[PDB]
Amino acid sequence: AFETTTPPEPPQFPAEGKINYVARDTILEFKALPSYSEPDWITEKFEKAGKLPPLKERLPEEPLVYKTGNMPDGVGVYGDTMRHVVGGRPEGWNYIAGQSQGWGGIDIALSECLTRTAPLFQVDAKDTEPLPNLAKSWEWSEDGHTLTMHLVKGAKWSDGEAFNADDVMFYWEDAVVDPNVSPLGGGASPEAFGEGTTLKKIDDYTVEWTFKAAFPKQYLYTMAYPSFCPGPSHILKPQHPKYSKNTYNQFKNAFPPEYMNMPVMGAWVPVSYRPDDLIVLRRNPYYWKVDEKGQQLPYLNEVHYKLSTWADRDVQAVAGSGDFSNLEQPENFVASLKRAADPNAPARLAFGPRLIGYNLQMNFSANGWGNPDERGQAIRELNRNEVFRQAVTSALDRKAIGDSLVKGPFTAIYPGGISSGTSFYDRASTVYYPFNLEGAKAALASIGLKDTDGDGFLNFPKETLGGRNVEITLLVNNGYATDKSLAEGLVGQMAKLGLRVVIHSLDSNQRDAAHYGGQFDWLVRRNSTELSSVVQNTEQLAPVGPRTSWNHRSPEGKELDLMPFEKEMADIVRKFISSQDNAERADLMKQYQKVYTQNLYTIGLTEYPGALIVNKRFSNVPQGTPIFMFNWAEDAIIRERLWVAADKQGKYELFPQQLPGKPGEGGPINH
Ligand SMILES: OC[C@H]1O[C@H](OC[C@H]2O[C@H](OC[C@H]3O[C@H](O[C@]4(CO)O[C@H](CO)[C@@H](O)[C@H]4O)[C@H](O)[C@@H](O)[C@@H]3O)[C@@H](O)[C@H](O)[C@H]2O)[C@H](O)[C@@H](O)[C@H]1O
Ligand SMILES: [Ca+2]
Ligand SMILES: [Ca+2]
Ligand SMILES: [Ca+2]
Ligand SMILES: [Ca+2]
Ligand SMILES: [Ca+2]
Repeated sequence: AFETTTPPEPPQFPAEGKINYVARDTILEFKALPSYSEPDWITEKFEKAGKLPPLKERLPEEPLVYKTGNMPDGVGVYGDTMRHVVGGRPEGWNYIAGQSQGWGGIDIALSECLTRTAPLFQVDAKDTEPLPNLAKSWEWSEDGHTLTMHLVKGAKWSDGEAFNADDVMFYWEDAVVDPNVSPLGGGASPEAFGEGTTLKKIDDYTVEWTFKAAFPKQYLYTMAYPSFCPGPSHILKPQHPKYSKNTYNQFKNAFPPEYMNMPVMGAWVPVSYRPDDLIVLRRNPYYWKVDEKGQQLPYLNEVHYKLSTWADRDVQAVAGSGDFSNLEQPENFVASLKRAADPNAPARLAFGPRLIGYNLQMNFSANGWGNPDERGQAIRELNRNEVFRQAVTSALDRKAIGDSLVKGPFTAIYPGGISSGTSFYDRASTVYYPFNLEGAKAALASIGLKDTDGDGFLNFPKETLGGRNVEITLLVNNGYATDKSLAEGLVGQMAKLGLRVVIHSLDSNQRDAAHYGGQFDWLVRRNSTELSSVVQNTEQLAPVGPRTSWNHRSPEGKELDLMPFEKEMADIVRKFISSQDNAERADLMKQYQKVYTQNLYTIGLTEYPGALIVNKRFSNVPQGTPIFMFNWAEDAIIRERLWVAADKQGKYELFPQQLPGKPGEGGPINH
């Protein structure tokens, strides 16, 4: 019906950053050091004044020790503030109940996981085991169905309470398993860990996973951010409906933004908050990570999250008032590159591979996800028709989509699927539907879509919705110029095709709620880690479970109304997860890409590289760090390991020589 080909090779993109590829165990280890150290004011103004227990006590028996060999600039010194600028707003501190803290690094910093994957951009292999984090070690039984997992022994919460299997178990049973709780990120359903996966407590520092599959090693990546971030059980358990008189909404909102010093396993603790202004975090005294020389991390004493816009993060990182940006909006590229062109610029800018992608996602549930009306249901039915999808992708002039964001060598013709920047990507396996408006018009006419009332907009046949003009509801994020630009352009291209598209502009919190709830026909969405890395949240590549897919979920409780190609992709993804052979895995992903792009699981909008922007005074920033691969750069750069030379240090501390107070109190502690 259409003359499909493979996508054209994008312009050669050098002016990048090269990664220094290292072995997995070059970064950290767990061991006891002969002696430990911390900032002198802690020992002098807090420990000597009674206010805090000595360092050796508040640390695990074997802390997480960062190795100097992997440190880009070596061991650091204490001091300074890391100033972030975010476009998000805090909902509260209950991460495990699906509350957002404002993004742009704050939840990443606060919610430490069993494993860690973002620093893996620098590891040579893609068969690589995620790094040990809160789970210090793990072993597989001979059969490969049981995974014993050992936790950090002797670690404490920012408040002094012990960290144990009870906090790990509280998350599994009362957040993941509990059908009434939805952890942050939207992908923490029990099936994300495998259909039929069980987990049980062995002792205070040992847990045991039981998997249906033999060695589904890919699930260790799911135990990283955002899917397995345990919360303080001693604080959250008395507020949980299963253990109290609170509703699930009462539990979700039990710790609002005004509640200070929320127990965390993270490097910094929230000590101050002003609505639509700022969140201040001070170093966690009970932090369980050290360098090889015994200095307790983080090196940085303070973190700021300025509550602004995502565009203002770029503005501020190049102005020098903000210390970090993920330059990801092509509308912002030229302005930022001009400022970066000055040798006196306070920040450095480095582009990486093309890993930022946008897809048009069509809701494929005809079995009632998001409780559709007659108009909604008729769109679900068009969405599931392969001819309708083929015409929609053919009506898109992808060179015009790319130019509308930024001219030059940034954008690449993106038809959907695995990003062109990933090693798993095969151009020969990617189905490209070139721009063909006339063929697309004819394709829609072949499925009964004709303009009957002469207003230049295609009507359903009289047997469907009374023969009224087709109207599609497109869900978009308010927070970004790119999402808005893409949404408007799409409406314009669909108009030339004869289809009437109505924009549904929502703020990030409401958008995510409307997405995961199924209350959408179509949606503009920036790709998550599975299309940028494959190995991170692999379960999200296909509808392997009832809530794993972003565009095809089933209502609670009902079976998945899978189309044949979805069943094919799910078989390809399940095979990949349990595969131990690398060549098999590489071919499974050529197979996957082919079924995806030919059948149009999603419809690609565009793809381009982003740039990491970091203030020049920071040391230990890894060379060629991507803005997004296994996670966002905020996690990948290992912020608790960043430092500033004493002679280059800023004077930005709003609570100098202060520590976090007790949870629920006013804020920090002096004097
Ligand atoms: O946090 C660092 C980041 O902040 C800004 O982007 C944040 C983004 O927030 C909302 O994201 C929810 C997102 O959740 C899911 O995506 C993943 C995969 O599970 O979950 C993690 C984040 O929770 C990531 O590692 C993702 O790979 C889900 O798949 C998806 O539908 C949701 O959109 C989102 O609503 C909103 O667009 C943003 O505000 C910032 O832009 C980044 O540069 C970076 O600093
Ligand atoms: Ca070393
Ligand atoms: Ca080096
Ligand atoms: Ca200091
Ligand atoms: Ca927490
Ligand atoms: Ca009409």
